[PDB]
Amino acid sequence: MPYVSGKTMIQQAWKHGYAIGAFSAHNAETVRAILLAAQEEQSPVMIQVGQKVISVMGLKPMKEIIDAFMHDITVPVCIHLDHSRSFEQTMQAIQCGFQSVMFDGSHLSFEENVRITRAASEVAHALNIGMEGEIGKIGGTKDALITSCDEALRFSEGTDVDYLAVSIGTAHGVYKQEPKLAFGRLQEIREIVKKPIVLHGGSGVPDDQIRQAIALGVAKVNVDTELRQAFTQGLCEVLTNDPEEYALAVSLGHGRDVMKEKVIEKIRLFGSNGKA
Amino acid sequence: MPYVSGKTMIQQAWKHGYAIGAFSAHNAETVRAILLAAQEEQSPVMIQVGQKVISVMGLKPMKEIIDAFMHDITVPVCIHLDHSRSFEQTMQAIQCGFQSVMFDGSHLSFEENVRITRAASEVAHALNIGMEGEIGKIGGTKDALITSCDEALRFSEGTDVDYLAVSIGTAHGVYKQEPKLAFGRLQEIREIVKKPIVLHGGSGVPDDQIRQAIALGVAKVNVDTELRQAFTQGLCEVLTNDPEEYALAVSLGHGRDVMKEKVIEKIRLFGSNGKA
Amino acid sequence: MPYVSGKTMIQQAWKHGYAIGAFSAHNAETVRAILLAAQEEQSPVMIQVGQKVISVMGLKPMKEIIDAFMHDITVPVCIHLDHSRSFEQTMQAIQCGFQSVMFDGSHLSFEENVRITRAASEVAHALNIGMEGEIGKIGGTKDALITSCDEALRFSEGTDVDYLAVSIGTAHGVYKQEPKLAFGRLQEIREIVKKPIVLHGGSGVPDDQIRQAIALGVAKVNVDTELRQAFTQGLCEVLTNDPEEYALAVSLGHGRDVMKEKVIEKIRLFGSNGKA
Amino acid sequence: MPYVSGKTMIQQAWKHGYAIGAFSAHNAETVRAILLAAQEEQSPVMIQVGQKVISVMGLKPMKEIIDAFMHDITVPVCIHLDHSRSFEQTMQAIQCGFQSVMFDGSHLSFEENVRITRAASEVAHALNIGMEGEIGKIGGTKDALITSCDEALRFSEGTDVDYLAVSIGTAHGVYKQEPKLAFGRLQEIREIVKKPIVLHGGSGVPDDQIRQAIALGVAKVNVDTELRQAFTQGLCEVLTNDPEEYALAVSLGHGRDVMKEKVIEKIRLFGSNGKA
Ligand SMILES: [Zn+2]
Ligand SMILES: [Zn+2]
Ligand SMILES: [Zn+2]
Ligand SMILES: [Zn+2]
Ligand SMILES: [Zn+2]
Ligand SMILES: [Zn+2]
Ligand SMILES: [Zn+2]
Ligand SMILES: [Zn+2]
Repeated sequence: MPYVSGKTMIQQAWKHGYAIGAFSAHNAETVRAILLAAQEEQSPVMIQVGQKVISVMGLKPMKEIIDAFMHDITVPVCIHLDHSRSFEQTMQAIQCGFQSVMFDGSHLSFEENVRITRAASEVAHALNIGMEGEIGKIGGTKDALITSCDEALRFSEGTDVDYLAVSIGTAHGVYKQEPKLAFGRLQEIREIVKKPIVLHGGSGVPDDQIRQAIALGVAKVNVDTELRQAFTQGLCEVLTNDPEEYALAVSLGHGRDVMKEKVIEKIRLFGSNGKA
Repeated sequence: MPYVSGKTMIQQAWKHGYAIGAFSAHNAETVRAILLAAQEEQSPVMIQVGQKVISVMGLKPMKEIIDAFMHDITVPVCIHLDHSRSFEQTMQAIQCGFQSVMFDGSHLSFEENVRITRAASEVAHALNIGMEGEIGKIGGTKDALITSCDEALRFSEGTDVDYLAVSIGTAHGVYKQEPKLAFGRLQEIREIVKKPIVLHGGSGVPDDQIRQAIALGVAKVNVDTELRQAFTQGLCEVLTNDPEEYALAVSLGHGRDVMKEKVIEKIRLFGSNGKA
Repeated sequence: MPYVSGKTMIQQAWKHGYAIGAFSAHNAETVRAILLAAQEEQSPVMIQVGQKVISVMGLKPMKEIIDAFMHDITVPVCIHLDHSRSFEQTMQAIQCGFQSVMFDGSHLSFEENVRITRAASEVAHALNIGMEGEIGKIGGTKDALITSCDEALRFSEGTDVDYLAVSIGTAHGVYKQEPKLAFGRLQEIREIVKKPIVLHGGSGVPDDQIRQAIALGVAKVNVDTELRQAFTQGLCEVLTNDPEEYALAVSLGHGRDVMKEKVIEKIRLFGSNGKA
Repeated sequence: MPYVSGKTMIQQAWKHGYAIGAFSAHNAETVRAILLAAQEEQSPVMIQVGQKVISVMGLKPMKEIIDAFMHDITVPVCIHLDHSRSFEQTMQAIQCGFQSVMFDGSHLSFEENVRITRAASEVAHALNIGMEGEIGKIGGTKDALITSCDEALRFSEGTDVDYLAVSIGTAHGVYKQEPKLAFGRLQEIREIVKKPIVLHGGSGVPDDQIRQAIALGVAKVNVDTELRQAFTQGLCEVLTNDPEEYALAVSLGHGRDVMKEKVIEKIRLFGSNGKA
């Protein structure tokens, strides 16, 4: 019921200078952890369904699991398809009522990225769905080559995405060496592109930086690994202290609770607590 | 879609001398493990939703998770409420379309057990739902006091349950000492009561015995702990060999696969493989 | 979404001295007419699904049609099964989420009426569903024999229904001769039984009387025929003025609008306008 | 459940030389009439939801009403959006799971018609949905100007529609003067375009012609008015013979039955009877 468009949700966050957390879920406990956190914090949230889980559980199943856990949830929730490299898949998530989608054409040429992102964005706008795209390949944890201020402009204008993902120092996974953001590029994009920014790979970015990025117009911070670290630090404590504990409400329940904490941390860091 | 009444499903198993496995699920992977096994084995199955999971996830959520994973499932599935000690809860599961239910009044006097089991059985029959009850307190892992052949008769006649759970040597949890069934009582009940029997606490019963029990009219064997042992032997192998593995598709995916095996084992032991 | 228990809805009406209209629907337009009226009048309402429509369209279909028209409806709606003479049917409507039900055992002996009404009421209370029963056969349009004040008491106490239907001068269909209510019996029942009353066959009762009955504790007034008169006075005006008008949005659309008026009339007469 | 893609359904009809009837529904009875006919005739069918009903009942409601009446239906059904002049509306029907859609750009220039039809067709193909478009304005009941064989080719190639609607002598409504088809154009299109054809305004086309058109590659015949004529010839017989008949199961029930006949007529004429 309290499913809110992602255009609406990112825009509000932007206008009022907070970022919304995009928390990747992989199963039931994780979905619930996320929804519990947000509710306890009176915070709007995005649940992210990404390519990894999609291959395990499936698109449609995972939407339905999220739907199942929304009964006592009064705060704004938006379901987001992450890193879709397929128009069909983008079209599928729309069809089962995702409230936001991201078509990632970063591995395609400028022309082709733009052509498909636009096609998917036209559909999303038609049905009131937040639309994300990416310009600039974001890696996964050796000179340097970031995203142009101009590339961004043209991409944004050509695709009419609601929120733009740029490559700006983040990467996917447990960071080897503390990275550093191009706060400068962010400044320029803020002024040129006049659109909210998405930071991929915010797991492992120092808090200082995150809040600095949110100040330069970042309104969506994706969180995946940090949450799985926490969930796994839970499974472990229990499982390596007592391996003969067979109650999944404890072993994975403690995985959940610890991950619930991690979300609340991030909600606060992003400053959305209070904002429902 | 392929949800089949539990009256129908246990009766067929009984008539044709196999037992259906009642596999307790606690989350998504577990639900899927069960459904994968059954499908690979062309076997009808029961998914059990019991009081423990209900307190974690909820009745309605867990039914909806099962529904979500039924898209590619062609074999007969029945959803079973386990060990309900409440009429309201029994009525709730009916309302969201469980295909079987068990009201456990074993902790109530004969009169009160019968009165409520009957009330719930009247509702279940009305909407074509398999109905289970229990006479005789089944423990959880010191002289002896089993279920009377006559108690059984009166209980069965008074309640009109479809399948009867009797206390006959089983118990809930990791068995301390290899138990032994009253195959004799089973013989008498088979002849007197003329109704299928449910064996609670079949996790840890030697195979020989299980097949012997299925021969004396057991048509439903409940499996919970053994499945969680397996799922936890999975989480562990991965997690204690590599604690920095943060991919839940691996750590809990291997929990799933190992548990998928355990189900298939039991399906075969119970002899339902082939029977869709 | 805005589906409200009928125990809650009739009780509020009772406490605050208004009656809720129970409007029988037979198809889409009729369902919508009812929902449109109520919404325009900020009034809680009951949609009644009765034995006639059930035989045409079915229980489950008609609930789903009502569900389909609830998208823009913000006021309290309750779906009511009317004149069910079957436990199975009563149990079916519960299972697909009716918010009120009536088991009519008026054609059964006191003992049997009470036994089944009680059984159904136990289920309804369990799942928070308004429960209605009837004592005294209400006819369908020649000395006299109404409902006892004492019969009512015992019936009410034995069944624990939320709202009681008594035979008090009403009848089903286009009234041959202006009838007259036993306002006296109503007075006694009000004081003895301490429970809301349902008036069957309020189509064709003079307004004066209706408001008088609502004053003596009637909180539910059933409306069926008057609504079908109106809907048919619509189909006719159009169809007999222009028989070659083939647009169902006009011929049956005007059936709808005229019936929308009739509802609003009744909402006002019953005094629920404003009460959401 | 037995909802079948319209690409699949029209193609089979084409390959095997029958046409599928596209029957416009406006309410419950009409939906049911259609589904009853088809089922009695073991025939695949298309239910059409068009702009008129959409303004009365709404897209999403009408899909849900059709869903509600599909419980006992074993034959192939496809839900078709008719004469959509909006991308948003086309995208909406996809989102609630129509199995076929028609974007009508006949009132747009060649370039713009093609551009939007293509955009919608790309989405439809992505989610396995039959796609229809129109080249050549089809009127609604004075020299002559039909559809070019070449216009058709280019349109078809540019849009990749599954089935093409051409202007070929039909028109919407009660035909003033018996029209005549360009069977010749049909011949040419059959050979050039290699795609199934849709005949709009088949209500009032002599049977001879219909079967002749089906022979030249027409695989979809739209029926609306004839069905409403019949439904209204029903309402009338009853209503003008007895105006004081207030039972909607009779007055509109007889509207239904008569319309059920009309469908069966057409199913046979189109030759789909038997083909499930
Ligand atoms: Zn990313
Ligand atoms: Zn990325
Ligand atoms: Zn047990
Ligand atoms: Zn037990
Ligand atoms: Zn009545
Ligand atoms: Zn009555
Ligand atoms: Zn047309
Ligand atoms: Zn047309």
